[PDB]
Amino acid sequence: NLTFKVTTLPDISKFKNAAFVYERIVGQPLTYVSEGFFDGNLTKITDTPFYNAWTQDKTFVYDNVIYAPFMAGERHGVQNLHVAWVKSGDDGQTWSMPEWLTPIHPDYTADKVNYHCMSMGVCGNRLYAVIETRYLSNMRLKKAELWSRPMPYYRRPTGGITISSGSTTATIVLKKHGLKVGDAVNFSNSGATGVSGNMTVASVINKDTFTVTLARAATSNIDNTGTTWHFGTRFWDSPWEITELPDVAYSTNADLCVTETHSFTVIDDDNYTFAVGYHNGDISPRRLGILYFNNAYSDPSSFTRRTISQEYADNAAEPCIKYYDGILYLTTRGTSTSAAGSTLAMSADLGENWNYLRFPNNVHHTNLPFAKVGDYLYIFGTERSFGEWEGQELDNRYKGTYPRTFMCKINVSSWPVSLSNVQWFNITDQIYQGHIVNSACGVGSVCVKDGWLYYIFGGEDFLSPWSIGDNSKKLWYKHDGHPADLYSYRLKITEHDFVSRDFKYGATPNRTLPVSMGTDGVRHVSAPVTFDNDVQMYSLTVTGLEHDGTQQSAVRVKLDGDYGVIAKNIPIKNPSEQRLILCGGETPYTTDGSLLQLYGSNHTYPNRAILYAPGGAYTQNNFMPYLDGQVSLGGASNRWSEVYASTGTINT
Amino acid sequence: DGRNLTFKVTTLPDISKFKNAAFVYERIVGQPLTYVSEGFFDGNLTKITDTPFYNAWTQDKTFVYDNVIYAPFMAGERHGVQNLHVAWVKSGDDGQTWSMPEWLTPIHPDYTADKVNYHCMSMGVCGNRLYAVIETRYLSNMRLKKAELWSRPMPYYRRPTGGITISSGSTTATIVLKKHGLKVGDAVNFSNSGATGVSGNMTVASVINKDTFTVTLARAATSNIDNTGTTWHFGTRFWDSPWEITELPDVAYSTNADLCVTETHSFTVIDDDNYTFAVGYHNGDISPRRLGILYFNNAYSDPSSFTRRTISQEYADNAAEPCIKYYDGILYLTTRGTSTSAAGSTLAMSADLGENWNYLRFPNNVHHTNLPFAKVGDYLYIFGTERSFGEWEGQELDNRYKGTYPRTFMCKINVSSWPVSLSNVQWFNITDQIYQGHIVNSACGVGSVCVKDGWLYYIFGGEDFLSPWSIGDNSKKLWYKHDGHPADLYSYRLKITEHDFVSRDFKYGATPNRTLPVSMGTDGVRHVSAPVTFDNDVQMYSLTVTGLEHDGTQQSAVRVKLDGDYGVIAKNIPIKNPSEQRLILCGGETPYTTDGSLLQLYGSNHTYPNRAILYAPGGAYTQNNFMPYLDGQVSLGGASNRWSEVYASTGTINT
Amino acid sequence: WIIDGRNLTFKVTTLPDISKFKNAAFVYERIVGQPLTYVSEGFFDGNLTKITDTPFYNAWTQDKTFVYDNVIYAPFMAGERHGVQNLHVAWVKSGDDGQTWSMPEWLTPIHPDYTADKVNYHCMSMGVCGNRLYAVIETRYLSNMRLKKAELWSRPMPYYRRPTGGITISSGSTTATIVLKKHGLKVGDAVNFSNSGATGVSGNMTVASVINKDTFTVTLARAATSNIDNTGTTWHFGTRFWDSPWEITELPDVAYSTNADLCVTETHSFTVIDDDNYTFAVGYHNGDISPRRLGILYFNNAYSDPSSFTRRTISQEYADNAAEPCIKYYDGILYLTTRGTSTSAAGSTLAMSADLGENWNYLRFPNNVHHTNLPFAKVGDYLYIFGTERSFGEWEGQELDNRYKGTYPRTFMCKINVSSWPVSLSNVQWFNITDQIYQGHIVNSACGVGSVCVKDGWLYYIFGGEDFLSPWSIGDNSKKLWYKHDGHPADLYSYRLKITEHDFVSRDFKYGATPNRTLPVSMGTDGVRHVSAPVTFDNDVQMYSLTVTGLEHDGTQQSAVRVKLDGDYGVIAKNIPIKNPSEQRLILCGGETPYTTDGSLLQLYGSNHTYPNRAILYAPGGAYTQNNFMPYLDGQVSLGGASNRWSEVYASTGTINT
Ligand SMILES: CC(=O)N[C@H]1[C@H]([C@H](O)[C@H](O)CO)O[C@@](OC[C@@H](O)[C@@H](O)[C@@H]2O[C@](O)(C(=O)O)C[C@H](O)[C@H]2NC(C)=O)(C(=O)O)C[C@@H]1O
Ligand SMILES: CC(=O)N[C@H]1[C@H]([C@H](O)[C@H](O)CO)O[C@@](OC[C@@H](O)[C@@H](O)[C@@H]2O[C@](O)(C(=O)O)C[C@H](O)[C@H]2NC(C)=O)(C(=O)O)C[C@@H]1O
Ligand code: NA
Repeated sequence: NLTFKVTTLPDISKFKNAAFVYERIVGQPLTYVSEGFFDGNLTKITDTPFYNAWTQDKTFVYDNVIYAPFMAGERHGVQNLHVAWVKSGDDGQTWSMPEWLTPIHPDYTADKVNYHCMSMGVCGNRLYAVIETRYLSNMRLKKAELWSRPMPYYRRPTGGITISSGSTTATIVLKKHGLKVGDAVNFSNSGATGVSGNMTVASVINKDTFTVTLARAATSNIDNTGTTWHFGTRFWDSPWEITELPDVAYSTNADLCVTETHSFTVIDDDNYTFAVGYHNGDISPRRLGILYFNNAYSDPSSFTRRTISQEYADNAAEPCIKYYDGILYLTTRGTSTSAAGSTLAMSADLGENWNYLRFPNNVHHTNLPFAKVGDYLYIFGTERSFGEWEGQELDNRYKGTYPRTFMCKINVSSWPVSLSNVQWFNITDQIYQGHIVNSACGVGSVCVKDGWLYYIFGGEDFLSPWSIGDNSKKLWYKHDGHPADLYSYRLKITEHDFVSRDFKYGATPNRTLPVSMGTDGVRHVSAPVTFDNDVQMYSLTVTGLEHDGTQQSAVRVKLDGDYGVIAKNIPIKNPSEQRLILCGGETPYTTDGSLLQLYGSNHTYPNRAILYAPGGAYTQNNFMPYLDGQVSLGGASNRWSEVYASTGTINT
Repeated sequence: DGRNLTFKVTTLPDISKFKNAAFVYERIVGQPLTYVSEGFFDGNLTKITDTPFYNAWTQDKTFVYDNVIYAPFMAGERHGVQNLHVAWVKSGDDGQTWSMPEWLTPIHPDYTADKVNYHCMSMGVCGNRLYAVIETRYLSNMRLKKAELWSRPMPYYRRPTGGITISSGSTTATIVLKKHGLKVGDAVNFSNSGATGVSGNMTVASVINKDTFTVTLARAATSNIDNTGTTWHFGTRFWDSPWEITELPDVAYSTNADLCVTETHSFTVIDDDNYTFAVGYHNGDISPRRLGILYFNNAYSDPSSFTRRTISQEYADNAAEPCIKYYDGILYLTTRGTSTSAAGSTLAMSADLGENWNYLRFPNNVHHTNLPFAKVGDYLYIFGTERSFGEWEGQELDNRYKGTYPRTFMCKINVSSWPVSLSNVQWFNITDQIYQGHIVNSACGVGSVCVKDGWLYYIFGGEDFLSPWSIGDNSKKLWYKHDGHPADLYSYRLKITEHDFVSRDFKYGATPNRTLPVSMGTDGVRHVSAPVTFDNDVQMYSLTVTGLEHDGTQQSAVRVKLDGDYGVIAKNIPIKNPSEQRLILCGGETPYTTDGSLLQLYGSNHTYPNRAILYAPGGAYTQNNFMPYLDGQVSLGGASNRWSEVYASTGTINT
Repeated sequence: WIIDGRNLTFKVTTLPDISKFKNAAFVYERIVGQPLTYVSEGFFDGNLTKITDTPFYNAWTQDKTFVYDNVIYAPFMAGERHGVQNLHVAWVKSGDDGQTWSMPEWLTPIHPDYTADKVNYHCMSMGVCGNRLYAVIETRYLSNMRLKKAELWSRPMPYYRRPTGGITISSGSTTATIVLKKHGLKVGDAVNFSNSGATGVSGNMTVASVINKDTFTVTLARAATSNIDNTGTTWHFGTRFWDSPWEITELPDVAYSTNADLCVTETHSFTVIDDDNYTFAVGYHNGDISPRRLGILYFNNAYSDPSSFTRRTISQEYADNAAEPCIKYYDGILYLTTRGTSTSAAGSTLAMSADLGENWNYLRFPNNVHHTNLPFAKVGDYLYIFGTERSFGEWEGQELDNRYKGTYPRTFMCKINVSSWPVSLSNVQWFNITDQIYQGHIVNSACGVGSVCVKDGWLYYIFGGEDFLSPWSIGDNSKKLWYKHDGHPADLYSYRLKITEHDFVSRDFKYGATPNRTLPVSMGTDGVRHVSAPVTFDNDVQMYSLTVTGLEHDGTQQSAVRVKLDGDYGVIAKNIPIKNPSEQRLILCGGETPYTTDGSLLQLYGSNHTYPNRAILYAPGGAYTQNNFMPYLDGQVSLGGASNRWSEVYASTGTINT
């Protein structure tokens, strides 16, 4: 590669392996790369009409799978919002459908709050997340809870299962299991009678040992020494451990206030020591630092606030934090174009004391997620709209623009003397749509899997949400919905001593609603599906016919609600026909079955009802007029032929 | 590495073994064409629709507006207007990815009664309004019954300062908004106006001038209002605005060759502020042909007023489907040639809005394709596609009824001065498409060109080798049978200026989630987050109707509604045990009386055919008079089904 | 890239940074004594595409791929595990030279006796002969995967012709004779005609008789009234593949047996020897009973005699520890490769026969190639042969299986000159051309088990790979439900390799469309998504509300709108309310809303209602019964009650019948 300084940007697309240093704003050089300069490329990873944004700062890799958690909503607020993730099982080439991790808050309507999250990661084989409850009205933090589950994982251990005759307690040795009482697990081929299939953790003895309860007592002494068996957690069946974090909430007291929790890093995996970033950007003087948890497994409510110096917390927010080899690294977001901005900091004593390096030129509006690879920090940020990156530049909103994403690479083999000469590289450009002031661009997160690093972050497209227009309600299903979606910049960070794993995708996408063309020539959908909105269809047959050909005897339509309504719309063609016909046979004719016809108010004879039952109409129970002494049985032109009763005297 | 140089070869080499090279080759003696390797042009092809409809004919409707690229086309089933919608797909990312089709016209309201439907090859934007010539054509023979100019305000956003005034006691608010393009009745939206009563969704009440309109307040102002100094937000509501629809006199088939119109095609603006524009047209039905433009001097104030301006007969003979574009006082035009054995496509220009033309015939009888183009700097970039392989060259015969790889071509004509001749025109084969082969018709080409910033787009048709089986089991041309129709759209995106920015490109690795947006819920089930209408028969294993919305609000009333003149809920003949056939309606959760009252209607196949039985442990009641339908014929009880006792206010039966 | 290797090969001590090279290859001994070659981008003009993406366990193209009338077919099985539970034989297809691939189409239904007999279908041998599709459709036990029986299934291929002349009818006859060369049709096959120029020969018809290879008849709806001969008329013909019954023929003794000479473990691979005479071969082996047998089933004329075949085996030396032959016939020579079944015994062998499988010449691959079939095609003088290890590091001879953790198994290709048949394969050069993923949470791997086909200047190795998303069989999904979580990670890939000069401008495109074939959606002028195909949901559906419209695409509105229920009986029921259980009831309405001002109503109250289990009929226009109306029990049910007296009773006779 080669880098040189230009007075004007050249035709960048013509070149390879080149980068151009250019001062768009005088005195603020940035470097613009051509293709081939870095071995990195951008992939779009969500494409839904929700406002999908804010991976900050939650990405992680676990058991070969890359997780990109984010929030799927409709605006910069918690209206209709789920904390969610998408995942990649192919090193970031393709990404799954969004999965909601939080439900809509149970008190959404009553208390006008909903969930939110910017801090999530894995520690000691458990997922941890700071799930915040925020007000719909003003986005203030009402309270915050640490949520945890055992991660989804698989083990193939040998031995370690013992049960005494007469006991219902089975003891299971499983190193660093990370389980808690009540967690859901599964066993196969255990070689220990009664320890099989789906079970629940009954007790935890130590880091490597737990118990489960058998349905019935063992009738011999059991020890599966020598037997190789299979174990899996059941993440989706395990109750979340939910622990309120005291004083983590909005407050008008500057020393209590928390604006956001953000970022997560493990200090000691086996002892559940980790840190969560936080700041107060609501009440001066600001505070920014970490919440340090000495042992989140045994004491999930116990943490201490460890802050950075005031002059680096001023005009700052949203620390990204990562621990490596005894050193905790931190970057901040600057909150003003006209004040000193983002800072890089490190601590060798778990946040009690820091060394600081300010980035020059008031880096602002972006968090700066990063990873350490070898001797370098790879640090990324994205401006919200074109031309806002440079210090002192004004916001550029309300028109469509191409915001720049930047990366720098800082050698920390020893702590740098200064970042005055930092070289930011513009590595990709995104789109800011422009018809609302808010931008989803950036607000990202960095993770690493083997020889690839991922900066996973937001960008938009030029299709308007029409908030100003016919969609002030921000309905995602109207027109093009919201243009905020996620992208992944995947950068090579080590030698790739293997032949390519890459592929082009040429398949029919078939996970969201899996369709196969049947031998009947019709599309079959092979998953249960719930439609959250109004559905119309040309005709409906309810089949009771499953995949393997089993035909149910009872075919069912069920209605929820306080009451169910099956009704007949006013006809468009011939309103005088209006009626609902319920049929015991295949067609609405008495040769095929009994029928009940309920006529509507538009019918020629409005609101009549007629029962047709050639085989006889029967009532199992007493049959009466609703009101006493008012309703006739038969009529003057509709006399029953004869009345049959056990007594021939009418009771008056 | 050919260093962007060109070679003349006796036979085509292994083109995939080179970059930045082009090869001049005469497949047909005397008719050289140039074949490019990767890299010769900074251009690439993207497939932009993938639906089982017959999706074809962007000609000549594409446009770019407020950063979005629009590719209008027709989605139907054949070369005809059966089942067809005028539609578009759009790109919000410079042509990398494209939206679901949106239908712009409904099926014609008189489709069945009058046997006609809509059609469009002319659409564009003038003065912040969408304009289209929406044709009504006969299903039987495709003849043009009538044509209408349709317009709406474009979807757009503004952020103005000041300009809203209201006098005390008035219900009229006056809105200054430059070049608004609105008409009375158009739908708009306001936010943060700083003017009481001017807020949310409103309708244009009157238009005062090009820069000023009014809206009507729900109640009279109680003071003089002027939002001077206030910055506010404005948006049109395109989809809520009525179309203005204007019949175009004599734009229809006619046996009079001076009236007859075969097709309207292409659109270009001459003056945006004064709504002056032209639409291409030709008569290819009645000799002598006519070809030229419909010129509208002011389509805003007088949408029905236009004049015909034709090219000369010499160049109208054997021609059709003019593409027209206006730049800096000059109207440029290309034609489609209609015969392999007569002089073909012509390039022309007019400095007087079509009253006179300067002509340049392309050599070698270019035919069967329209030639859409754009001017960029001193050059016209002109594109065309053969319908099937080997048809491009003059005098070549049609090559249908087998699968082939038709070539797409581009030429680049320097018009800094008008050329002396096109005899030396260099056509570059820039991409190859597929013609499927099992029907004579081809959707290849029939395209359109538009430009956004440093990219030009040729958006056009191609097929694939999957048969529609029109000869086979699908002569009805049902799109949902087998693979439907192979016609879909493609976009060739070509760099046409310096790109002084880092790449905006990305690879698409997302789960596509716009057509039926699905998320996996915390319940472990797929949730679909949009209303959906199924236009065909649906079957399902079981159904629960929930009344449960996204935010968790649960409706008290859960509803199943049936349209039609009458609604039928019926029980098919059982496959396993026909003698059980019955429908059970239940007031509780299961069909047992411990859970609720039940009505069972037995079918004709039941062991006890055609019985009805009502189960109501809490009592069965009728609010109204309850009678036999026939008089004197129906029994109440029976000899072995006696009521225990009868209770009535009078003990005398009325005979 | 930094270094242009200029298509040269380096011998290296350890693999370098391969992604920094183009046009380069590296010979490396991961295992000492077993060199393999690793390629950078550009070394071969070949690239990988993912071609299925569904949550089923989609695997085993082996060895069924083929190209017909410009379309590439990739048949496979869509199921849930290494077994036939819930499984369909299926295919996906490409109409654009392998760039994009269709939704799966099920070719076999679930076996009609799946529940009663506990068996289901399976297939590893399929192809085209004489314009018909042929497949050996196996019936296997769910419990142990043994082969119960096997059937030869065939249909005419979907095809189109544009002939001239050839249709004759005698006056007075209802038989039309159709000349169509090598039609491949059988009696009962479904066809379609257009523009025949022969009265009565039009539209959808059925084959009535077959006269010879080039001639068949159809029956007219009425007798011709003149002598008809459409000589000089150009017309149109299509088969109707999907409307033609399958010809299904049992293959005697192709089944599990404890007799080593009858036992068939699998039928596998297909190749045509003579298209016009319907001579073809199907591979097979017995790997269940020692001594093993491996070879071909040779069908001399499958059209006239689909049940007639002979077994032709390779020598015991090369059948031992072997399975799953891939077989291909070219220019009078039949080539065969085997799968090796042990890492610690001599493995895959390449063989050729000049006499249709009676005698073979053999070449053992060195180093115990095992666990993979080796599909191939011949291009010029060379066989291009492909295989994939099941998990990383299993390829080399003697290496142990490496399961139960996620890994990146290697795919390999070699190129063997068979015009000059080698003396030995000792110096075979295997190239690692792409790497797949083995997910790791179950022992079984879908990687490989592939098939090779060719279209013009491109060769396709179409085969399996996984991804790292677990199926949770150990976890909450031991039932292997595809619709739970991410379903199964097994899906198909196509490695498309340039094999001739490409003397044309690129046909390639990037895909940037909204995928819209599975459930075709358009945004309507009503601002709602419309789905433009019939759809059947095989699982439970919930929806917020439902309107049944009777309104079709062209705007035609049905007078009768229909909801129908299958089953023995249909149930429409009211669940227990979550908000206010005391309201529980179902309201059936003749008008649009549940109020008597809009229509008659029948209200059925639930057991949780304030007044449990009542039924009330509201009929302001009068309630009528056409038929006799009676209590179900005799002498037990009252008509009216003490506080619910009818005003007056009207009957033709005033005496109650007791
Ligand atoms: C991946 C998977 O499905 N694993 C399951 C496993 C498999 O079905 C496998 O084929 C057998 O290892 O079976 C598991 O259940 C074993 C269980 O069915 C029997 O061992 C069973 O176990 C008892 O429940 C018990 O241990 O209390 C009692 C019972 O008498 C006994 N039945 C028989 C015939 O032995 C397993 O291996 O644990 C469950 C896995 O989910
Ligand atoms: C692709 C396709 O739809 N092909 C059909 C084809 C075309 O509709 C077109 O009409 C070409 O002829 O029509 C086919 O049917 C035409 C047939 O209905 C008429 O020829 C009709 O048929 C007779 O009844 C008959 O042959 O028995 C005789 C009768 O006089 C005649 N009626 C008229 C008005 O011509 C075809 O060409 O076969 C069917 C194709 O599916
Ligand atoms: Na097309």
